[PDB]
Amino acid sequence: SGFRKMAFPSGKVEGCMVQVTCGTTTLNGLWLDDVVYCPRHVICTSEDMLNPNYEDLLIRKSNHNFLVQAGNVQLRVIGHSMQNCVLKLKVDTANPKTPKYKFVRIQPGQTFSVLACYNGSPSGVYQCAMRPNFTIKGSFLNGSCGSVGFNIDYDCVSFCYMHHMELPTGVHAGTDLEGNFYGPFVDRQTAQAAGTDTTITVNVLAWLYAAVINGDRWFLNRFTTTLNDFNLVAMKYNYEPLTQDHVDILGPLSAQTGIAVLDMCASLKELLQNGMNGRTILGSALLEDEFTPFDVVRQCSGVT
Amino acid sequence: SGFRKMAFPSGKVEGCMVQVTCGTTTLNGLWLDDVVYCPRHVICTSEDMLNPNYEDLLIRKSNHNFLVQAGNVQLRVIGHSMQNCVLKLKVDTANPKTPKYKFVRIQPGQTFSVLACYNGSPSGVYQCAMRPNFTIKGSFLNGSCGSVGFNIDYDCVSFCYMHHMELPTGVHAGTDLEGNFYGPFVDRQTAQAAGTDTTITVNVLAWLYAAVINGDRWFLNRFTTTLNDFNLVAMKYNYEPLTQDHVDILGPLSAQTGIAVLDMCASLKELLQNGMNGRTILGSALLEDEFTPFDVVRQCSGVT
Ligand SMILES: *CC(=O)N1CCN(C(C)=O)CC1
Ligand SMILES: *CC(=O)N1CCN(C(C)=O)CC1
Repeated sequence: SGFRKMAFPSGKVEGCMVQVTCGTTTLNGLWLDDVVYCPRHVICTSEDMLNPNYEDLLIRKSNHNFLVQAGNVQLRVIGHSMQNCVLKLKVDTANPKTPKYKFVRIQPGQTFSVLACYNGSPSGVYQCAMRPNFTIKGSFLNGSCGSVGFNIDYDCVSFCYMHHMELPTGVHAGTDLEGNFYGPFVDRQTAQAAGTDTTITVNVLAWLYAAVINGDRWFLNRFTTTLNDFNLVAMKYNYEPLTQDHVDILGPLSAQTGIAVLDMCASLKELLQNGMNGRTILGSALLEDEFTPFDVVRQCSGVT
Repeated sequence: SGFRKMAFPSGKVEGCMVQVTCGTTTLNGLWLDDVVYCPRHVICTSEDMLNPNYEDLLIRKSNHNFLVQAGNVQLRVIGHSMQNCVLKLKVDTANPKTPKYKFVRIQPGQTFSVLACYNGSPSGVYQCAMRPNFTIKGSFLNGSCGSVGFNIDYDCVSFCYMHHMELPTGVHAGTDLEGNFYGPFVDRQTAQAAGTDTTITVNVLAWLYAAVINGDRWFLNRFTTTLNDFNLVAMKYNYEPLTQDHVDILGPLSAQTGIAVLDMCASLKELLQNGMNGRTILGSALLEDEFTPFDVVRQCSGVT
């Protein structure tokens, strides 16, 4: 019993973190096989970041300007290319600690672990979601860019996030491992506002199921609702519309608990309309939306 | 910017997790050098757990009854001993992945990471505190005992917790790595109630500092207080009494933010007396008490 915001074990990714230095800019790279992936802004001064022309900045850079250090051993860079907003540095040594891995571009509402790194050194691991506005609410200081987000399925690491940007509102933007930003963000120091932070309704319902499974049941009520009625309430409270797809995804938790998805929707509806009245659910005083249905099933069943 | 509940990277500990099986009981062991540490209740059936005599149960067990498996390779057990509530199994192979490590018995209020494991396989990592009642609020299913709690200082893992027990109230009890329970708990299936879950006042103040550092300042007020006055309010709200030691520990965060500890106490006092009025602090709707001052400094400075 007990339900906790849980990151994947980080060991497989710790073995991939390197330090990348270009001139006086140091940040993190991801070493998989004989390629090191890092944010292209490694080639910028802080001055450059106001309006960088990355293609033009990169022409002044050679293989030997990319200093790549794995712990205390330097890697030889034998090639470099820009793919969207990442650099790929070809090194002469395959990372012996390369796990089975994929690159996946996640959807908003999907959760992942972040291994926060500075100078290619892991500092900590926490769990995030891709917000509906394509920001993440991370913990990133200067030197943390090139830190990556990942899921693990048994032995395969799916890398979904590389850290690039803080918005002036203190939220985070980054790319998949093909260097494409999540959302409309750019690697430029300009006016970039996050859109509405909508709540991930399917994840809240997943977490309400988690609560029931672990004994927190005070918020169960005698009511039911419809997708259309619930969605009127979701609209009012900046919740993502609930779809039949979301209902289908909640089916297994529905089945295990014997609480119909639409009944749990009616519970959530009452929580939205009435607040928690100073009570808590799984030790939270607000509605948690960074557990996916898959996260709840994983944690509630003990998958490794 | 951003402040997140952050676990240590788990890689160094992942390399220490093994499966221990005795008869039909499987749980986790910790392999450091040529010793595997596991809960002594590995020798129990669920029936035994009502009133086990561990010394008597252990007499029926030989080295060859302790099946120890590191991934897919079996370790040869060449000796076994009971130390308090843990077994130490001597194996013929030093764990090649043994990190620099210490065994430390933490104090209530101290935080640590847990690598949740099943069958010697890591499932996830989350951050805990030793509660003032010597429980922890974990996420542990059957098969998770022998999972360990740890801090990392640069390269040295300090192991402080091994998981043993769920109380019927869904909170967790365990031992340090000398097999001594935190609090008055025993490895027996009996009536064991947790005492008062008091809030770790120094950790809440640490987290209020973290908030100010990261831009959440609405709860700062024009008031100050005294240790004695604050403690009257702490008493009323089941908060640990604040000591001069706690004030001294908050000094660096005091210094960095320029907010006197006693002024932040007065902010906390008003939060206790008035609640958050539907507002949030670092994305929480309650007062977080599982960041230590050391945790706030670590995360706010980017230590690795
Ligand atoms: C020095 C510099 O230009 N930096 C430091 C490394 N980063 C990040 C994003 O952490 C870029 C800015
Ligand atoms: C089968 C059995 O007796 N078990 C399973 C392993 N554990 C724990 C504590 O996870 C003990 C009970």
